[PDB]
Amino acid sequence: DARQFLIYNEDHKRCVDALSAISVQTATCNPEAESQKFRWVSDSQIMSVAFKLCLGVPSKTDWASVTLYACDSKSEYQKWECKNDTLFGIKGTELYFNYGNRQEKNIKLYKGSGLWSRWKVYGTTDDLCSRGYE
Repeated sequence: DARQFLIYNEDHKRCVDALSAISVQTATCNPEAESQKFRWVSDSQIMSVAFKLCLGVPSKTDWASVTLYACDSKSEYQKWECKNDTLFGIKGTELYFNYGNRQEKNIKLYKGSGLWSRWKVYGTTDDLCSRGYE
């Protein structure tokens, strides 16, 4: 489906990989891997295709793990937005979708806004919102 896409980090040359509802890490990009497919299901939520769950966090806290939760349009812990230059993070806060620090395999919310908090739709140079709505 045109809506489905892969979340890519240029610096690491890796894509987001959903392992389970409590584990979202990264892996060598493969457009054929369901676990690597995601899709916007609203103006602010991204759903894992393999698990039918939405990317979210336990709280809007630095280093909070980003895993999967039952999609809920009323929840703010699973709402995302695009910043500038492909910077991606939690809607309304200065915490970003991040990977690469402290040998941590799972995606984390981080205050740093460098190359590790920037992501593109795999196969393009556009931010994630280019495959969503709004």
